[PDB]
Amino acid sequence: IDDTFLPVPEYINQSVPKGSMKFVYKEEHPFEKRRSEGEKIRKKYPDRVPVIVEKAPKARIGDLDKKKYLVPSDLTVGQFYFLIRKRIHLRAEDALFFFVNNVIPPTSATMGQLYQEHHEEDFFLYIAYSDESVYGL
Ligand SMILES: [Cl-]
Repeated sequence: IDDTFLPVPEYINQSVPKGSMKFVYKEEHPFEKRRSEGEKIRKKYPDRVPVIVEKAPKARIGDLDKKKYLVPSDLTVGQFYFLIRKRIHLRAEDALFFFVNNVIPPTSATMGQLYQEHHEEDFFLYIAYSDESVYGL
């Protein structure tokens, strides 16, 4: 963009609050250890994306046993909703919301698309989940 204008998307890859979200996994694993494992795992399973899934702050919902997932890039957000919903025995009337950088990702996006836009410097994609549709509420 030197003869044309480069636009900025709306509410897509923004992270206005909290910046990069706070995660217990980051506090418990130092950065260089995470980055080293992220690089190696992207080379070993290039068709899969490493995802960290943790409960959002103030969320009222069952905790997740395993937080480290290796997800096929072609998998959509909706299928990931389906998978996480089963692992915590969510009832039919229980809601489930994902947040990536304090933003709800489109249900029709693939995990590879989210990875490319939101992966952090350790080569991991971080997803928080909640029973509420607003992060931290
Ligand atoms: Cl990808």
